[PDB]
Order: sequence, then structure tokens, then C-alpha cells
Amino acid sequence: SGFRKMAFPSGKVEGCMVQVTCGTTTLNGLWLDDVVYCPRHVICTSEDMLNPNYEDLLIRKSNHNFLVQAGNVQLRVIGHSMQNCVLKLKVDTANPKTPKYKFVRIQPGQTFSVLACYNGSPSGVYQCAMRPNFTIKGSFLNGSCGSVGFNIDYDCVSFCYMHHMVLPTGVHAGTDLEGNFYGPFVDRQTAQAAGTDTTITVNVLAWLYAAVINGDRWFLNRFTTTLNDFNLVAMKYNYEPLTQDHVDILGPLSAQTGIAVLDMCASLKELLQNGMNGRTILGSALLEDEFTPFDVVRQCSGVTF
Amino acid sequence: SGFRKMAFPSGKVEGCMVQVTCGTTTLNGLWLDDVVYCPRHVICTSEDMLNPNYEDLLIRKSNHNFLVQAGNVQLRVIGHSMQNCVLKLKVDTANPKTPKYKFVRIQPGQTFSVLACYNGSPSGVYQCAMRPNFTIKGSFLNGSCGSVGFNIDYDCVSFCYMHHMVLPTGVHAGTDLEGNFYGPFVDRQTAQAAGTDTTITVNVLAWLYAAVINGDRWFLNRFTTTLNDFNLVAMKYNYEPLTQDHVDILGPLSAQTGIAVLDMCASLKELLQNGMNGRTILGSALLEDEFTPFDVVRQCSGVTF
Repeated sequence: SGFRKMAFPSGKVEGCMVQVTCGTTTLNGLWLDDVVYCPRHVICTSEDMLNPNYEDLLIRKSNHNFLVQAGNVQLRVIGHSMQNCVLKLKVDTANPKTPKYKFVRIQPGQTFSVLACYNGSPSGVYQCAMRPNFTIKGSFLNGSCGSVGFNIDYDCVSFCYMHHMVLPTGVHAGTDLEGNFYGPFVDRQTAQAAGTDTTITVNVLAWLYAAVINGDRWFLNRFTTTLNDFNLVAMKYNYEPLTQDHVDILGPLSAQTGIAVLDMCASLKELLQNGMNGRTILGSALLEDEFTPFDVVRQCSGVTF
Repeated sequence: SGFRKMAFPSGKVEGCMVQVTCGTTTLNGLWLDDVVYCPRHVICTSEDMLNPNYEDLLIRKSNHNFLVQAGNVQLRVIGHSMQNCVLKLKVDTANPKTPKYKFVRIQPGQTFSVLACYNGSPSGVYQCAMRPNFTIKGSFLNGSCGSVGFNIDYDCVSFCYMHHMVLPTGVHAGTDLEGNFYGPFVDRQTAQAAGTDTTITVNVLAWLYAAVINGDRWFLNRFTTTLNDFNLVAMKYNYEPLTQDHVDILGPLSAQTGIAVLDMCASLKELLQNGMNGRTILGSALLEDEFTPFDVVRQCSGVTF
């Protein structure tokens, strides 16, 4: 009963969060086995950030220039490395709090939990989506940098995101845990175009299914539609095109609710065309696109870890 | 930058969550030092739930009738007790994962984090508010019962909520950790009136301050107003009355933004009167009342634990 934006439990990530200080710069790092991961821009002065040569900057640094704190512990570095936009600090001590973990590159539209940190200390947890334009709309103050995004499958934390940048426009960009940026972004203080964001059509449909499951059904129309005709309306309202992969992924919600995907699509179209008339769906006056069909199923079936 | 519904990090509560099975009934329990806390209705059959005599039901039970699991561990009970609507199971093993903790009874309008669990296993975390009518709008499937709400001040987890009931109306009710219900509710399957909910006026104002801080200022009107005149409009729109305690609590947001509380109140009134004209504030087309002035300050100043 009820439907909330729900984060994964954060304990297994909390015990991996370290404070990283190189020269003056201090931000969050991820301590897994014998390696601390952090944004490579920790080696930058505000002046460096304007036009950084990371290769050159990293050279004027050695192992002993990096202060990695875990609470009141102080760790020791024995091998530093730059993988794309992440700094890998090889330390002597394996994190005894290290969970089963993988690094994953997620797709636009997918969701993850962010454990937001300041000085390697957890402040809070929230759910977000990789936007279609590879930004995220998060909550990040100075020093939040190196905060990580993750999913939990079973026993296994899947790290998918590290926060690097706020864009002049207020939205966020960062990397996978191999330090490849999501999107066209670079770790440099220069104007960077996010580009046109679209609504994650498959997520809005997931959420409409969620609404039906929790008794919110006012928007089910007698009409139906076709994929081509729906995608005509979708393109007008900067909704991502819907594919058969999308219809397939919604199959189980279709089966639980007895509502054909294309029927739900005809409901969505009327909503895109007529707006909401000032009514609400699951407490919201706008169409929500930050739940996956997987998230909706997890919350509705009570999956645990 | 940005503004998200943010939960407290959940690790310190995760290692306190146990599975409680009496007879057939299984739900979540809170293992602190040598005591497991759970809804006393775990001793009820679906039939019992209609008209339970808890005193009598608890008597046909003894220590060895209660199966408390922590993961794959199995705990042993040496003293059972009923405090109001909570069952206290005295076990032999102190939880070595026990944080610094207090039990607090929170006030209507205050927020907390819920760690939602099924079979004593964490599934997810989310932020909610005690509604003015002492319900909560959460996400709780069967077996979620005994899921706890909490705040973290510094090192210290403040437990304020245990989930007991879904009401026929889909909203949730439960207790403090001394087992006193929030609101008029009883742990019995009978029709129970929540009563009229109001909007938490002080929280909506907090959130308007949050919006100003993140550059969302379209709603600041040239007008101002008075407390009496504002509370006239408030009562019309089932907003809680605003008191001088409320104005005082907003003082620091007033000072950070250079916007007098009563001025922000005049903005709120125009919004209550004219609606939103289809515009949004911090991504929302409705007025948000589940952030406290404290939450807004914590997210905007980057407080950690």
C-alpha cells in the first residue's frame, strides 16, 4: 500500500566512504579492498580547474601527498594511478567493511541510489535517474564530490556513478567507477551544454501501472492506440520513443493489472494532450519518470537483499 | 545545488533489524542491546485481529513460542513483556551492532526516515512526515510491520516510529517505541477514522525558502501580509495555523535569503489563491509540506553524522 521514491539501504556503502585530501582539496572517496577511488580533480587548485593538464598535475604529486581518512583512522598509499577521470590510490589496508561489489555502466533512464557525503561522512540517501541527456538532478553542495551512486542486487552492491561536477545550469555530471563520464562532459570549469532532456516514456508508463495497483485509475481511457501513433505524440512532447523492448519490459505489470501496454499508452497520450485538469496521480500533479518498471515491481512485490 | 527528498543513512538501523515469528505470524523487529521490539499483534491470528484481547492472547504464549532470526543467526528469549502496543523480547545476546540510540515521541509535522523491511531484511529507505492527523503516507506491503522510523542526531539514532497498521483508507498508523499509537488508532481490524488532514504550513514555507536558495524565485510577490490575515486564508485551504514559534523556527532561512517570514507568507497566500498557473517550484506542480525548516537547513548547509 502507497508509493514512495525509495532508496536502497545504504549501510554497505556507508562503510566504504573515506575523506580524500590532496594539497588543499578535500572530497569523498570510495575505499574498496586496497584501493580508494575519487574524482581526479581533487589534485586541482580552483586555478587548475579552468584548464587542467591532469597528466602534468598528477606528476607534481606522489603517494605521500594524498591524505585518506576513514573516520579517525588514517590510511597509507603505496601506488597511485589515473584511470580516465578517476584517481585510484593503492593503500596498505584492505577495507574490512568491503561488500561484494561490481562496477557497472548504467543506461540512460536507469535509476540508482546516491549516498551524499561531505568530508567522507554520509549525510543522506536519495533515488535518482540517469537522465536521457546523461545528467542527474541531484542535491550536491561543495565537497559532495566523489559521492557514489549504486544499486543492490541480492548481496552485491553495483556501483554505477561517481559525482564530479555541477554544470553552470545547476544539474550534475560524473562518471562510472572506471572514470568514463556519462555524457559529453569533461572535468574542466568551462561552459558545457547538457543538451535537450526527454521524458523517460517507459518509466512514466511503469508509474501509471504503479498508480493502477494502488487504486488510482481515473486516467484509464476507453480509447486505445498503436506504437507508431503513440510515438508521433511522444516526439511532440519530448518523450523518448517507445520500442518493443520497452513493451516487453512492461509485460509483468501488464499481466498483474490486466491492462495491455498499448492501452496504458493510449491513457498516456490523453494525459499528454489534455494535461491533468488539476487532478493528481499517486499524490503528484505531473507525470513521474524516475521509476523503472523494475523499481515499480520491487516496491509492489516487497523484494529484499 | 538541487533539492531532493533525502533520507538519513540507514546502516546503523540495518544491523538492528530482526525477523520475528510467533506461531504463524512473521514480521520485523528491532534488536537493541538485549531486547527485540515488535508490534504486539504478531501474536494474533487473522481471526484474533478482529477483536483481540492482548493480555489473554499473550498468556497462551511463553518465551519459547517466539522465533527471532538475525540473518542466519537464531536468538534465544529469556523474558517477554507487553509495553502498550509493543512486545519487548528479552534475549540472551546483546546486539553487538547496537548504535547509540534514544526513543523519542515526535510531534505532528516532524519528518523521519523509514527503513522498510520484509522478514527482518531491509528493502529500502524513504523520508516521510507525521501528518497533522497522526497518519503517515508510506509504502508498506504485508510483513513490512515492525519497520521503524528514525532520525540521526550526530552519532545517536532517535527511533520515533514503528509501523503497525494500514487503515482501510490506504494510509499508515503505528506507535512510538514505547508502543503508544500516534493518533486515535488501535491495533484491531475495525474501521478507524483518520480525521481531517491539514497541510503543514511551516514546512511549505521552509520549502519556499529552499526554492529561493536554489534560484526558483518566480513566486516572490511585491505584496506582504500579517499573521492574522494569513491564518484567515490558511484556515480556508486546510493549512495548519502559523504561530510565532513557527516564525521563530524559520528565522535562519529568513536571514540567509533576506526574505522576511511574513513576506514569504504573502507569497504563499497568492499561491493558495491563484494556484500555480501550471508553473513548478523545485520540479513540483504542488506545494510540498514534507520538509521541515531543519531538513531544509541540513540539505542546504551539508550537515553530516
